[PDB]
Amino acid sequence: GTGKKEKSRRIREVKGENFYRDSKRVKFLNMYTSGKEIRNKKGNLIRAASFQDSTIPDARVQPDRRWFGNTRVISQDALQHFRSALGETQKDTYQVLLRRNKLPMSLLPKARILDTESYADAFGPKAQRKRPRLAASNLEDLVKATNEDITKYEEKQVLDATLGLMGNQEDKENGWTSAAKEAIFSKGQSKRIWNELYKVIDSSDVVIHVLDARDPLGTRCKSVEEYMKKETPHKHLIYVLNKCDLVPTWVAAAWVKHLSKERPTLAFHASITNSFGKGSLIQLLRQFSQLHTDRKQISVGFIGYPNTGKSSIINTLRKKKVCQVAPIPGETKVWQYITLMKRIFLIDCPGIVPPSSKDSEEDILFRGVVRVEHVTHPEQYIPGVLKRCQVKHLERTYEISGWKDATEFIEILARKQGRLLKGGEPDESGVSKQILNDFNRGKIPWFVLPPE
Ligand SMILES: Nc1nc2c(ncn2[C@@H]2O[C@H](COP(=O)(O)OP(=O)(O)O)[C@@H](O)[C@H]2O)c(=O)[nH]1
Ligand SMILES: [K+]
Ligand SMILES: [Mg+2]
Repeated sequence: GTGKKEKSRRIREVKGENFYRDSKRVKFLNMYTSGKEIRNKKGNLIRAASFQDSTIPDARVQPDRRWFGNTRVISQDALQHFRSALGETQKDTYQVLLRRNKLPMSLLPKARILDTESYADAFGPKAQRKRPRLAASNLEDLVKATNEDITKYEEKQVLDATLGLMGNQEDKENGWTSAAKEAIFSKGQSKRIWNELYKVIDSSDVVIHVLDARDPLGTRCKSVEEYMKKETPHKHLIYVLNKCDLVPTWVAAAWVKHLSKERPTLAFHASITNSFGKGSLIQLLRQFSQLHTDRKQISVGFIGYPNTGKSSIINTLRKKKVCQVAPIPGETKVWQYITLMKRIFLIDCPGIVPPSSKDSEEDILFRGVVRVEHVTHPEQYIPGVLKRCQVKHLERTYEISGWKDATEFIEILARKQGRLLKGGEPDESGVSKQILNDFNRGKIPWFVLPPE
């Protein structure tokens, strides 16, 4: 074994250097076990920990006439040309600027009443305002304006009375109070989850926003996209339409065409055995990899609503079960790094549900956000299923027919499936929960029509 000696190897070709590591590699790998201070038997500190010295530098600034000069200047023509060219370039989401760090990206009347007339002048013990500021031209125009305003106001009260006066006004009239919103519908909005989301975004060079094919606009998070455009514009955002196997092919094609106007969009079907769109996604990520040639590698973040298949997409890319997947929301709790290649990293993130007042509890329940078992009255959301699914699809799925409304549908399904309580009365809550779970998990086919 003379030829395997380190002296012989050095003839053929720091501390710890061998065949598998050179000095640079050894010095880099020693970082993970560094940062510890040195103590002796006497207690004296031979050396302090790295970045932990207690010495006091003499903080000084030397005088120089160059501190006061102009640091950056540009001509008018060059500034105008730069504005035009790069401002036109930015708006395209299919365009990417190379070496964006070294670019000069930072280069990119009603009168006030108060100044002439103060609050004291307008009203109070010391007021001096005695006549209207802008008096009417004459009496007839004033009466015409009053008549027009009264007509408009009466119309407005009639319009908003059909929602408020018949609603909230009568609600408190009888003393009735609507039941408080269930805490289940507020899930996905804890500060832990949003800290995870912001960490993932801050660490991601490219962010993949995952949308469900059946309901892409419903699962799309406008607030996060607006925040990324305003605050981290150098990151790239793309659309991946997951679960395209549930909808018809033409629906997916139309949705991809509609969404590609905003930003690059790929239709995807996440599966370990037989998938769709894996090669296209790999090609796009590779393209982004060559575009960021300066960086050691690029990191890719997956964000979206819960149960959109982010972990499933990562598993499809790895062709392995490297990420936990489950239909129940809240499966992924923290971010997770996956090494797709040496140049590309993937980050798994918990699903986020941006808070919106206009999103009713029924819509959130129908987007797969919440756990169905925790809903109080699952039957009350059953009619919604009836207005999102074709009758023939339900007849094929459950092998039943002849219902007039949701109550009869639930009763017939429960009797057919034998979901009977003690005494023979059907289990309405359990069957309703099963129907909601089946709607969410894709057993019942449904989709939203794409815009014309
Ligand atoms: N039919 C279908 N189901 C999917 C697809 N992707 C994910 N799922 C299902 O959605 C459930 C939850 O998805 P998951 O990967 O955990 O989404 P995540 O929470 O965002 O990571 C799983 O039980 C999957 O079986 C898909 O492309 N097609
Ligand atoms: K999940
Ligand atoms: Mg997941």
